Amino acid sequence: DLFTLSFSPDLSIASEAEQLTLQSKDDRLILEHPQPGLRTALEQLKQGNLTLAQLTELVSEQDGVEAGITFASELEKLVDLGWICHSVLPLITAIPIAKDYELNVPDSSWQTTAIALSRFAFLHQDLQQLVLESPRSKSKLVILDWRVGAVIAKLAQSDRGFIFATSADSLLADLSLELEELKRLFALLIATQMMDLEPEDETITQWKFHNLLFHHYTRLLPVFEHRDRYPYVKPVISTQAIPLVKPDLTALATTDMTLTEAIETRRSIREYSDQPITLAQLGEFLYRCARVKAVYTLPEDPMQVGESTTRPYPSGGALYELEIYPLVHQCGDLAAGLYHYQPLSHTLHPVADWTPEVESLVYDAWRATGQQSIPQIVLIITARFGRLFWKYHDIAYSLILKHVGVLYQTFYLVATAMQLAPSAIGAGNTTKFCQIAGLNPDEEASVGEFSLGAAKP
Amino acid sequence: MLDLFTLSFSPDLSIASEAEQLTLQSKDDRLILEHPQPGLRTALEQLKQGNLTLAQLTELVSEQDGVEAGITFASELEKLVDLGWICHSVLPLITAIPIAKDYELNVPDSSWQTTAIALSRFAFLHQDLQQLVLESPRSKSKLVILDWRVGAVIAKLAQSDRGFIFATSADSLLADLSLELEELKRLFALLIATQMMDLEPEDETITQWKFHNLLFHHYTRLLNLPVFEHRDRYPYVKPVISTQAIPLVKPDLTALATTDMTLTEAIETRRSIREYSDQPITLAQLGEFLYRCARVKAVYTLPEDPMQVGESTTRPYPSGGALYELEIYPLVHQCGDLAAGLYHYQPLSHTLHPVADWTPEVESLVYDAWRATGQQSIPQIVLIITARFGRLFWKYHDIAYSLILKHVGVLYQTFYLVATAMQLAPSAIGAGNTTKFCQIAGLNPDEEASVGEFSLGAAKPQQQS
Ligand SMILES: Cc1cc2nc3c(=O)[nH]c(=O)nc-3n(C[C@H](O)[C@H](O)[C@H](O)COP(=O)(O)O)c2cc1C
Ligand SMILES: Cc1cc2nc3c(=O)[nH]c(=O)nc-3n(C[C@H](O)[C@H](O)[C@H](O)COP(=O)(O)O)c2cc1C
Repeated sequence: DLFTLSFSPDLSIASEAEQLTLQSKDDRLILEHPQPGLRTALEQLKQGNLTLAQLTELVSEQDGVEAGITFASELEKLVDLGWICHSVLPLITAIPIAKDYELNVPDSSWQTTAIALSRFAFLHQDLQQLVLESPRSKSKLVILDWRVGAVIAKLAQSDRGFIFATSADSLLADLSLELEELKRLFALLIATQMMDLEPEDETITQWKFHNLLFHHYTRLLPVFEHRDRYPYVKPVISTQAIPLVKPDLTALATTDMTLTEAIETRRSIREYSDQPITLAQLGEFLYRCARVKAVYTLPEDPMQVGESTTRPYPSGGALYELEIYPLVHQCGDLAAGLYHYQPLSHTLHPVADWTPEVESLVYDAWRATGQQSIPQIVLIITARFGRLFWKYHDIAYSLILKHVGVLYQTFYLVATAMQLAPSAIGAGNTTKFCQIAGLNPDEEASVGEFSLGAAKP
Repeated sequence: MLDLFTLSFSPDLSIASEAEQLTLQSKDDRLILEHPQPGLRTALEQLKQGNLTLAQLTELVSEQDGVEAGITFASELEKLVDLGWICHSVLPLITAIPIAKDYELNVPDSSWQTTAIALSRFAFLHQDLQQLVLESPRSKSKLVILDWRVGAVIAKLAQSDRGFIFATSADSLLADLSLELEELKRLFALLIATQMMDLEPEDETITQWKFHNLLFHHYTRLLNLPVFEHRDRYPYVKPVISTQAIPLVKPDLTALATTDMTLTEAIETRRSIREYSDQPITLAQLGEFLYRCARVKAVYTLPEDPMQVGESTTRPYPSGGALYELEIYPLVHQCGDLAAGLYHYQPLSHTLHPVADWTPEVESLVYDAWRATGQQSIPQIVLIITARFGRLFWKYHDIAYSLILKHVGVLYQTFYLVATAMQLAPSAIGAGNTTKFCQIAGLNPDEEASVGEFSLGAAKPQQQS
């Protein structure tokens, strides 16, 4: 009914003696002794030349009408699972990217109604194809003919109200497209949620493109090839090393504030004592929150991770990709500047001294925290992306941000148990930070911030 | 270079013309010219129109104010290029618009024509206002596509193999589309100068990034106060979903303040536990757990917020802007005094509310959690965390969703530590299908959606000595 059907590229088709197996990651379909007409039709689906009506004829022609009716019936189950692509050749191919899949071809009325390309639709290069995608679609459209890119260019260039009945004459003149191809193309674009039929929205207005795209893509064995580039702790930045104090955790296991007290007492504190936080306090704080407790090689892993660490917080895949850079404006036995915390040696390493660039990071934290007392220490959290990205496809960055939160709450509770003044910070300029430190922004970048000062009695 | 392209003022720039002064104005910078001479004024007007070259603009100034004034004009104009005030165009094809200060366009060496190149994987086309725009998180420019023939060129570039060499492949582009070789060379020079092309066709530590991750990172890691206009639509707690309400137990927190596990013990003992006891977690345990982690402790109106937030709550975890946009849906496969199904936790009344009973759809959410935690024991309870986006999006521009995800983490660690103090079996779950969940519950995915998951069962006691 209107499109050429074909199998998803994600689908694999193991053909053998006696059996035919159709296979995705999720689902498996075995056909034992499939009849010639059905086999012929399954081959033409792999080619992609044909309509449902034509595929049904192939089955019936050899296996009879009941077999063909069964085939069409059972084939729409596979459409639901996202196994069937719909194409308008030679222009475009819709590929499902989700289960529970459906294409409602719209009413003829669309031709006289004002429409527009969705503000969430975008074109980009996927592998060796141009693809049209949207966080609002269950499909990605592979652009086969460059003349489709010309059509989208004109749609985006049009005014708010593009009406196909009055504006299609331009598209058909300059580009050598027939009216029936162009009508089928628009029907697919509407069916795959790339078009707006109401130019107005209601609770979709509130979303920004980059947020909805990220949410969509993250809410659906690999080898650690670059293990030597992204080791379990970062290679030392500076030859200067300031050793930090180590508290007696066995003593604290019985002496420390209770978990219930820590949770119920926890506040964000932005006003500080005149006496800055001490180096001894910073040292105890970091040991309790972020140290390397052990180093182990997992004896089995086929992913070839090599060495990994255990730390005082949980972390997706283990791996522990975050680093901590204490930016010191005021501290006990510490000159002002940017440091890097080294969690295995339990040491600080100077990264940069107090310049105008480093001061503006402290100003941003101060401004972000309501201008309610000059920061003493700001902990800038960074992520070494290569430590995690190899393992996680689309969810790596969403894991990282949940790790920042995991760390924030750990900082909050330990700070509360030490009578320090904690506050998370929502924003920060990563390009400014990457420039101050030595960092390639693609390799490592700030993803979180946390202010820490001495609290008043 | 300013000679290879035609010049215009950024659309973000505004030009207040008055009897004796001329003011050029962005959000950041302000330039006042007192008694500017006719030739300079004429040239500044044509920059606002666009479509003239540096050479032509210099002629306009010189024609009326003399050659020295024109030389001065061209010299001083490259200061404005640095501030992001000047667009560079290859008419009638494309116009590069700066989106950042400290702006520079290094037109590449002729060598690019014989070198293998490719469109950046981070370059993307989308509809901005009434134009098609090419953008990248790796660029300081956005290119407005003026001619559809540029979209055809990009379509072919993306369709090409790893190694597209202009010297050997440009013949196709020039044949089918009516473009001249000099237009096409200028276009490619601009695309290279604005970071839309790769000259090392292989990358190094940029390969590892997926488009949606790099875009989100760049936009979230970069004025009058906003108003909470839809406060009534997004109140401090969600309106009750079901009439059935199962009340939950409330522990003595004053007693726990002294009797509970220490914070150090909780942190040092915390483990992810995926294997469970035969006895499922009880309703009394679930109730104590949620009270300690996620209840509304107080309701207050802030007496002088100008943002008109109205009522807000305090809870056992911190939250960006306060506001507390998250909800918790306990999905119960096995529990003490609770039939299997999906519930919603109500943090002010401290009650559970049935959302959906045990269907094949609800079972597949439990299967996904089981599969995600290694298939190491059937889940007992899975806590699905959701976000009511309108509670937060009004206040935060580009960072709202990154705050939400940090809140999920904040909650995960709170769940982990309390579970550890209660001797329960906790584990965070990295992924989950929001569409499937939104369908099972009653939810519009644009209004509210799952953003986190956490499994919780009864732990074994067990030994090792
Ligand atoms: C954000 C986040 C997501 C996680 N996702 C999963 C998951 O999908 N599956 C799983 O088995 N464990 C998950 N975990 C638990 C980690 O795998 C665990 O912290 C680590 O592998 C081992 O540390 P632990 O045993 O000290 O918790 C997650 C943890 C965090 C912080
Ligand atoms: C992810 C996150 C980001 C935050 N960002 C900021 C911030 O930018 N500025 C600020 O003053 N407080 C920030 N906070 C602290 C909250 O404002 C605070 O938790 C809440 O306003 C008051 O609750 P509390 O005093 O119990 O923490 C943040 C908290 C979290 C969890």
